[PDB]
Amino acid sequence: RPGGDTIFGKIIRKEIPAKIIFEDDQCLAFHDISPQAPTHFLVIPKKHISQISAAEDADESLLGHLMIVGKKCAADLGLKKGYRMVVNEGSDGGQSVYHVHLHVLGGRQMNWPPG
Amino acid sequence: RPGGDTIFGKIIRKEIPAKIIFEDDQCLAFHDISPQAPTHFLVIPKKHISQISAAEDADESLLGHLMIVGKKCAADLGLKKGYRMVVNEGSDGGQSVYHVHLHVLGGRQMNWPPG
Ligand SMILES: OC[C@H]1O[C@@H](O)[C@H](O)[C@@H]1O
Ligand SMILES: OC[C@H]1O[C@@H](O)[C@H](O)[C@@H]1O
Repeated sequence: RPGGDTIFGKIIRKEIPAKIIFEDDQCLAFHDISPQAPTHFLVIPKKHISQISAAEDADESLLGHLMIVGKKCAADLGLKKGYRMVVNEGSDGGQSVYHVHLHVLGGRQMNWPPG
Repeated sequence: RPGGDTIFGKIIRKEIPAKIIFEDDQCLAFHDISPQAPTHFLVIPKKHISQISAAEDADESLLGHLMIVGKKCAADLGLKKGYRMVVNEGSDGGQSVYHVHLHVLGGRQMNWPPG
């Protein structure tokens, strides 16, 4: 609209406040309001891609860019002992917002299975 | 060596067998020998990147490519109700092999937290 019609679109357009960590021309990172670890933030693309299953071949760089920004923000937030990155797709994956988002969690030992 | 010096390097060079799903000029996907869901496979880059924290800006496309291949393989393996993609970094993240790898799990309801 630009930014999509989900709550993420409101965050991107600054219609509703968020604890934004970093922002560039392609994405934005902000803290998850329901953290599952001491540090839990999300990196979302400004381009609205509803689900990872709908991403096209041309979205390759953009998707890779979310992971680069994620590792940079994780280092900046002091997650030197490690972290886990997660992308949820659909019902079975637990996707709650239909705008592609990358979860980054750390600050504690992450267990296995990953859910 | 090419392909790295971890077991992944042996798989890439076909020195040890694996249940390979797909392979292109940049990556390879194969089933995880210790599945945590009905469908659990990995997509690994042929270029040896030890950890996601060490990936450079130029590895952006390659990292994005692992996710595109992942969603394509997930659809091909019949994971139409969803899945979860996971990248583990370091001790806290549970990274067991020092070669960047993307986990794709589905075929069951994935829970939250993701570990
Ligand atoms: O799945 C989207 C995520 O965004 C956050 O706003 C929620 O807590 C959820 O974890
Ligand atoms: O972390 C690397 C993964 O590769 C598989 O070989 C192991 O079971 C493990 O889950």
